[PDB]
Amino acid sequence: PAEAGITGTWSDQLGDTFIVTAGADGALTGTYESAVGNAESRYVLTGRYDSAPATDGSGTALGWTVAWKNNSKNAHSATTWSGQYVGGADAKINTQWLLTSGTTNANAWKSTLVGHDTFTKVK
Amino acid sequence: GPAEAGITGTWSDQLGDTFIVTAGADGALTGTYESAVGNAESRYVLTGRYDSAPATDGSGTALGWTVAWKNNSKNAHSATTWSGQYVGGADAKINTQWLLTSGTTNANAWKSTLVGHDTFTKV
Amino acid sequence: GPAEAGITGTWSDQLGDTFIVTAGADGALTGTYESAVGNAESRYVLTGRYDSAPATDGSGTALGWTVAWKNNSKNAHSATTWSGQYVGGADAKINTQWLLTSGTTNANAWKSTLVGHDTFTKV
Amino acid sequence: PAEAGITGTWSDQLGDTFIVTAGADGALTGTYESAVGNAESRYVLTGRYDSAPATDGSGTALGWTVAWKNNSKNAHSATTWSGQYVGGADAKINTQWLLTSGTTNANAWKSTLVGHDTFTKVK
Ligand SMILES: N=C1N[C@H]2[C@H](CS[C@H]2CCCCC(=O)NCCCCCC(=O)O)N1
Ligand SMILES: N=C1N[C@H]2[C@H](CS[C@H]2CCCCC(=O)NCCCCCC(=O)O)N1
Ligand SMILES: N=C1N[C@H]2[C@H](CS[C@H]2CCCCC(=O)NCCCCCC(=O)O)N1
Ligand SMILES: N=C1N[C@H]2[C@H](CS[C@H]2CCCCC(=O)NCCCCCC(=O)O)N1
Repeated sequence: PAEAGITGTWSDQLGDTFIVTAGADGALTGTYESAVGNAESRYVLTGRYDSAPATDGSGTALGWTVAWKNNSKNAHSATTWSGQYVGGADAKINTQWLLTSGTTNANAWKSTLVGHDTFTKVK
Repeated sequence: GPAEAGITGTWSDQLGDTFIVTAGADGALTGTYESAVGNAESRYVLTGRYDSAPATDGSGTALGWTVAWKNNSKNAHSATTWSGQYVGGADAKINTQWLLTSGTTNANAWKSTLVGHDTFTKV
Repeated sequence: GPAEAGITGTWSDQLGDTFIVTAGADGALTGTYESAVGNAESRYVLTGRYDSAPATDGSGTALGWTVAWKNNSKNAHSATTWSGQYVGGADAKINTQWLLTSGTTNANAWKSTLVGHDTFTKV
Repeated sequence: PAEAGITGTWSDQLGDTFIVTAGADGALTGTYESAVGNAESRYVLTGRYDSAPATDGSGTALGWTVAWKNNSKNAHSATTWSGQYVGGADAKINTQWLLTSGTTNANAWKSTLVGHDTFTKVK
């Protein structure tokens, strides 16, 4: 059920569009379109989920990555989201993320932002 | 190009993990991860993304990947994402931070996500 | 000034914690924290710092604080830091992210640190 | 042992100067002088540590905060370090940190940097 549950189009508090397909044994593939930052149009994403989650009430662990390069822009950075899908009537994907920019070693202390996103399904 | 040649290969870290990765197809990472520690045995699939046209000013090459800790023999109901950068030169490294989320009930979500850092060196 | 008046008070969060803090002396935070979850009972000492001359452009007021989880009742061999910002207005909040580090052996340091987020609202 | 262990002058891989005093029941007080960022001269720090750590080889949990305002500069930000002191012939304080800048709510996604610092004692 997690495969059909995860598969679809999602948004979050920032108003992004996250389109993903969950494959039968753990793949995530899709596109991300960002409301903020140095971004336009869609970016490829790929990731993995637990395709046989626990049946005790726990969420389904998952993660995915976007590198912020597409055919028209390159922000020299990549974001990974790590979180869990919680199904039901008001399904959500609750995540934390790490956004690393390419930097010189001297500037590596300011390479990585951290935050959180909650996604809700729109389709 | 040099980002693909630099990232592709077999990498280890201080914990003695084995990270086998190919970078190609204009931004895809694919490969397997074997964890020396934790609730893990043998290889797990990884997928991720990298910047396939990084800056040439001395900055590293941003990248990220995910492992869901389920394979054919074991399932730890969790996923790790690494977000970081590849830095070439005489001691080439992939410098990362990571988020490890376990599937939890809502009551236990506050304790769902570990954070840390890994530096990989090429074998 | 308004940062002191805004931050000083009693606050709670989504878990039902009680955070009692005074902001004064040009940047000090002092008070007590009572945790609704985890290996914790009764009040713990907190100390921290805040920006006592924040910008006036609409941005929040940066702050952070620490609790070591030892008091006269219990010791959980761990400490949490919250780093975030106070945002005034109708619906004033302190928006934070946190790192909870437990004492571990070196070998187990990869499991030492949980990460998450808390939003505090004034009671 | 943790009090004498922690108290002193420390540096890290960036070349900072961290001067701290650990009090018998858990206080940390001192100053921080930064090699990087929008910073000059000393800043106040305060934090907390576990004053009765485990004796099984585990580290001593601690954390502290700096708000980046002193008599001559204000970077409208605060960093919290969360980590553990490990004693012996190679004593270190191993940390992760969160650096939050005051932002508008629209820019909160880019308010918080994450990283790690390892301190070693100079005196
Ligand atoms: N849903 C989310 N949107 C934002 C966060 C994490 S991913 C981010 C959007 C990123 C778009 C691409 C981008 O602007 N990358 C460059 C970031 C440079 C940040 C420099 C900094 O201010 O420290 N969460
Ligand atoms: N190279 C690394 N090895 C470890 C860190 C992040 S990935 C991790 C190995 C994870 C193996 C799978 C596994 O044990 N997952 C379940 C973790 C449950 C942790 C619960 C807790 O201690 O909060 N970095
Ligand atoms: N408001 C919050 N409450 C919880 C989070 C971070 S602080 C935490 C409460 C911590 C209470 C003290 C405590 O239980 N310390 C030991 C933590 C052991 C977690 C071990 C693990 O599951 O990896 N946010
Ligand atoms: N030892 C360390 N030094 C750096 C890291 C975390 S604390 C940091 C030094 C911070 C100095 C004050 C300062 O520049 N604050 C403003 C930071 C704005 C970052 C904006 C961005 O690039 O996203 N660790």
